[PDB]
Amino acid sequence: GAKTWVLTNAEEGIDKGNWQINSDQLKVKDHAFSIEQKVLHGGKQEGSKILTIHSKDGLTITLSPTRGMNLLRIEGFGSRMGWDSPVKEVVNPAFINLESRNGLGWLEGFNEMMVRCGYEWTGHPVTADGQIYTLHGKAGNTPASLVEVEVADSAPYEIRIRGLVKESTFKKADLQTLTELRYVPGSNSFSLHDVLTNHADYPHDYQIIYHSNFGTPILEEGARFLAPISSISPFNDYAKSGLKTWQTYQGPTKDFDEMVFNIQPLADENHQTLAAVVNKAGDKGASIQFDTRQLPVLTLWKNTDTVKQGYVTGIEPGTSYAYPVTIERKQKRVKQLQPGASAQFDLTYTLLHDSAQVAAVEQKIAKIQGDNKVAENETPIAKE
Amino acid sequence: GAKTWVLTNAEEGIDKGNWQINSDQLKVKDHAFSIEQKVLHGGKQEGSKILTIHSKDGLTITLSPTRGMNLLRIEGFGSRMGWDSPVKEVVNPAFINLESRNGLGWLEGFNEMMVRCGYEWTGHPVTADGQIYTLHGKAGNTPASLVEVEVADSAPYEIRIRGLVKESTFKKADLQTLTELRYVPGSNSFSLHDVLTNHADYPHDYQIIYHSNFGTPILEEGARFLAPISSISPFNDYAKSGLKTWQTYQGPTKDFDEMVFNIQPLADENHQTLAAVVNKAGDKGASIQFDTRQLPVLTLWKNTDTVKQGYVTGIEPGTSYAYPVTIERKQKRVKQLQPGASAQFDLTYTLLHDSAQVAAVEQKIAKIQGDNKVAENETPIAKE
Amino acid sequence: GAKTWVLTNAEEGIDKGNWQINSDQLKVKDHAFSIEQKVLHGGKQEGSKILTIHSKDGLTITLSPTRGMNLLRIEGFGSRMGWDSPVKEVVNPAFINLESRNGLGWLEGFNEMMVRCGYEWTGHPVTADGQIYTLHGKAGNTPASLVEVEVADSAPYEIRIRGLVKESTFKKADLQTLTELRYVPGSNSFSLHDVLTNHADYPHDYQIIYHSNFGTPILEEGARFLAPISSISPFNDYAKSGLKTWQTYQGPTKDFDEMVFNIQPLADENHQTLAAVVNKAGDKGASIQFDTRQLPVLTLWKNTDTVKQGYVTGIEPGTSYAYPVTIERKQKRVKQLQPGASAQFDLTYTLLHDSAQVAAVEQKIAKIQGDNKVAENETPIAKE
Ligand SMILES: [Cl-]
Ligand SMILES: [Cl-]
Ligand SMILES: [Cl-]
Ligand SMILES: [Cl-]
Ligand SMILES: [Cl-]
Ligand SMILES: [Cl-]
Ligand SMILES: [Cl-]
Repeated sequence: GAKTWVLTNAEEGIDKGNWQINSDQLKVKDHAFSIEQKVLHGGKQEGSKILTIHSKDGLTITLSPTRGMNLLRIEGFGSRMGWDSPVKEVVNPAFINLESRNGLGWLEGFNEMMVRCGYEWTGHPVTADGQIYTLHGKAGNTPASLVEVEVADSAPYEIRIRGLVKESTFKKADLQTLTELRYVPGSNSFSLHDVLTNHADYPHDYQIIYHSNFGTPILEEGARFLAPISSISPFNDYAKSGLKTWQTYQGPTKDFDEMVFNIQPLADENHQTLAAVVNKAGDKGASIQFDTRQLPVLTLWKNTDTVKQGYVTGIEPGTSYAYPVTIERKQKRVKQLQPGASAQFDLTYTLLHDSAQVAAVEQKIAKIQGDNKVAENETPIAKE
Repeated sequence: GAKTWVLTNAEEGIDKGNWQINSDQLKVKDHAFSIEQKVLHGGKQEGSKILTIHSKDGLTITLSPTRGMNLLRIEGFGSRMGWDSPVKEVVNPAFINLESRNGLGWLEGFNEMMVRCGYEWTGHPVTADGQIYTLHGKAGNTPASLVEVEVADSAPYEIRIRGLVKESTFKKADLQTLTELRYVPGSNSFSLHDVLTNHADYPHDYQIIYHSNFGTPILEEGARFLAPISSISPFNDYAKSGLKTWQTYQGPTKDFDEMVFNIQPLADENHQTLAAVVNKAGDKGASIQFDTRQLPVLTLWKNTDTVKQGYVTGIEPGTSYAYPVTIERKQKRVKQLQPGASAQFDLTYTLLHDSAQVAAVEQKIAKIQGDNKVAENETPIAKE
Repeated sequence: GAKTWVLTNAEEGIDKGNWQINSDQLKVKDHAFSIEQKVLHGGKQEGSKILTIHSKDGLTITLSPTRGMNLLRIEGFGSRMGWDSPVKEVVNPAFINLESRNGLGWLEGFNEMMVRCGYEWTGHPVTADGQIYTLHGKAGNTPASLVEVEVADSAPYEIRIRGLVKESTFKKADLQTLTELRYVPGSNSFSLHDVLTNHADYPHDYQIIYHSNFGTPILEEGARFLAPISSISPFNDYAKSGLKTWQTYQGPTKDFDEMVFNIQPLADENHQTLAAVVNKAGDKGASIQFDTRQLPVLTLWKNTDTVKQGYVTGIEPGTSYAYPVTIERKQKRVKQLQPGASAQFDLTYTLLHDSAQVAAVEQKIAKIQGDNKVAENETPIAKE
């Protein structure tokens, strides 16, 4: 079957803190691994936890239960999924005021490979309904209430890490997400299987962007963005000049800031699509597979500014674009979950570590693109 | 005589954390009990403390020193005082931003049987001056600075639990409340004897509502609210339809939200009054005794919505109604405390667990009411 | 040689918590001392740290690594640098919302002898752009990321305490200050040698006020403020009446609140200046040496209100006056720090404990003032 360890359970008032298991204790001499929770200290990181899967000749996956089960970084195969933010600390949400800087205090903690920007709302901040809707919602700055590590009894010893992140407020909402990361030791991919449940007796809105962020050694001058798309448009007027070269990345560029593109992806016959970033040579990359019934739109964030400012790209499948909640409501992208109902989010991330792997991804994308022409539309779909 | 244990003393920088005493080890020979402080973990409850008096044959009383000595739950005699909020965690105030949601962040922590909504201000939020007065003030989200447990050395072994909750701000205020709960082991009642003191050299405003909340098994369709009153009026236009049936509760009702009523209570010759919620059969209930010189007004919060949304009633004696501080100042209910002066708050809460007990409460209330007519006034006293 | 202890290093995820060293363990000859870090508990002080140098027959210096290495108090020679705020706790910044009270939340934590009011911004609050610039910035409410204690192994055994306080925000800033206090056992002075560094690739504004605060036994009726100045002016209309007796303090006075004065100091042949507060008899005082190229302006805060409200004076060298950032920008005092560049802050604090030490400071100040006339300007330089 499987062994489960409950690391954190708020209903029983318990948290194991520092903890580790390893493949020697389970008596398995195949692809060695360990799973470890560490309580961090110093600065604004005081009391933050990280949980890591260390796989011999596979991926090392670091996530933070304190920060909504956000993925900090993925390393392996001479590469990584991650970037180098000026924010070096794993910031305890107790030291972040999301309302500060007119709804941009979230920037004080942003350094992750994957942040769930949701679920009660998402996107750029706005003052509306008499309140501040803060940048990218609350999931990424909510400590998990339940954290469980499961390891399969039988080969290939799949690891599942679940974390329940709650957005429970009297008179407002009771949205809770059971996040799950799955990883087979030695594999070059992992998957997320997240389930958002509306525990209230009333329907409630939700939004989510799987904000996935990649820097060197995949991002570089001449790196490319690959996706099957029916249309692409600039987020704002500043991005218009980058529309023609949407598929190619510049090297680290002073005064660039960012250019964002809103994409309507194409999917295969079973609603699966794939997006990727690959290096100039075409021998390193990262791909994200997602289901367009769950996540119908895609944001491309090209943050090719200096290495210290942040040299990174975001491939961001979502229910929404990053416009503020007022625009996402007006344009009918905000979703609704019936009382007691659940929404699933299935994503597969692959660290592409040779030319053949990049070629296969590029071939699949071409097959989905087929003879459909990419419509490059210069007019932004909204103005904030 | 009595023995005192000092669980928390910020002046000496100490906090015992996990701690317990019990009647066995104390060689107490009559009603068995234990008193336990527990440090909680998980989710937004990380570091939060609860302090519980466990009784074999009496009341089990849980309070939270992290959350201003608010009373979380009272259980005994086949019943309870409390309710089931969507907020299941004992939220550490470090994870609440009271200014968020336009001064409604307090909703993210609300699950208690008794919240002190005060003392520097209280009531619904409003932006006045250039500042946000947040929902129900700060006492309830302030960790106690001094916590002591006292047990009398001989029968009946009265237990007292004291907690100093400070609202100290340079240039603004130095209001401090020494909260105190008293419980005789085996009893069906407990009392509060709080003392607010103005430690500043200037008079300062204060407001307080003892926001006392009762759900199932007391609250149900056909449950009744009992009180001796001179007048009652709806809080807003929406409550006008419920005024004629103010004394009777509906079952859990979808789309109800809440109806609030503002009451001017009658008192006996010693300025004591009594209010209660009783079930339909009249064999379970809870009564609150309060002093109308200390708490001159009463708010009835009828939140008979769905069980998941909140099926609960508040019996809320206060110096103020729940309108914002702007309305409470305008209508002259904001009290002032002179330099060095103190204000006392004496309340007795009784868990009524048979017909005779409910009948006795109903008879005392009928005696205080006497021949005074209840004025049901249709016009709200203020508009927010 | 020298011995170093790393008490806190966020990069490695470590913090020593409770820790001590003493001069018996280090085999020191003629002067006994200890350095101790203590983790505090209770109220809003839970988890806050203090770090103290105890020197027998010298100064006892207490600072807080949790609160940006702010100096809490200095004690020795029958006197002290410090004051008695109504805020008695060492408030963990997790429990302060700087945006509360319209940007005055900082007031809930203010009790320190020296607060670094900076560095991203400083001064009184203002809502500009779209954003709240909160009172006196963020350094004083930021836990240190790296904390090091260094002690020289031979006479006179100088102690150095370094604390890295970061203001790192994606897309906004990456200002980091390596604070440093130096102290020689047995001495009546200590020094600060801080270094602010812009770790970003873009120039950034900065401001700093070294908010140094003194009460009894130095401050009293007829206490004097000494400084070599070219001009002094009041902060606002209310401070006009105190302009002529700027050098003289009143006793604790009801309804005074405060009077603030904006000074232009003179300096010596190496750009050094000296400001001091001395008692009426002139046998106790405190002086601050600073570099006028580093901190070109000086603020005198006379808060001679009651002992309970706050009987304190601030000698406040800085790059800016306490006006909001809008005024400081407009009147051209906001400094710019270039990419990779550093700014230094060298200050010497001396606890004056006899008539001749006060004599010397007043005569050293005498030499600096010379034949230059003090221009008392009745017009405030700005209106907030
Ligand atoms: Cl377990
Ligand atoms: Cl539109
Ligand atoms: Cl290859
Ligand atoms: Cl004790
Ligand atoms: Cl209305
Ligand atoms: Cl009965
Ligand atoms: Cl800015």
